Amino acid sequence: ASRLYTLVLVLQPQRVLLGMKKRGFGAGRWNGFGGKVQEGETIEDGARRELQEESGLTVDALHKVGQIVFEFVGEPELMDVHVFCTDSIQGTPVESDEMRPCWFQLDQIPFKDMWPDDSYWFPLLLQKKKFHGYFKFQGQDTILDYTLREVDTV
Ligand SMILES: CC(=O)Nc1cc2ncccc2c(-c2cccc(C)c2C)n1
Repeated sequence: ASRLYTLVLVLQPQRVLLGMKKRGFGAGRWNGFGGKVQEGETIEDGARRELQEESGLTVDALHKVGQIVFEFVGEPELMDVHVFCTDSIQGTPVESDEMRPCWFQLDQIPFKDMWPDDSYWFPLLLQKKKFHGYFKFQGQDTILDYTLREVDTV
């Protein structure tokens, strides 16, 4: 009862790229770039594809940084999200009907307009730590319970 997703963070030494989602799941928040892994597709290939579709950027090197499972009470399917980061990209970010990308200085990450769990694991991401997390949500705004631990192997 878990569905595979990817999430990609473009993280450079002084800034991170986030995309304001205009519609659908996560609309109105600054998100990384991700989505469902397809049939016959590797998780990493899925991550590379989502980054291109949503941001217009071509990734070169992708690095595994975490796994987060999300539970929404009242929803049977868990999201099994494989989180990646990259500092090595081609292209310039593209604004589309679906997504408005913007660069943020690392001290100006807009956590109040991001998914609430980001506040918990972004600090780890920023310091190049790897992690496993689980967040139980009620609706899209309330974290009921969570676990988060650093790991050596994602
Ligand atoms: C920084 C960031 O994006 N954080 C972030 C936080 C999330 N929190 C809860 C559920 C999903 C989240 C997602 C997410 C992950 C993969 C696919 C999709 C559609 C979404 C909404 N991303």
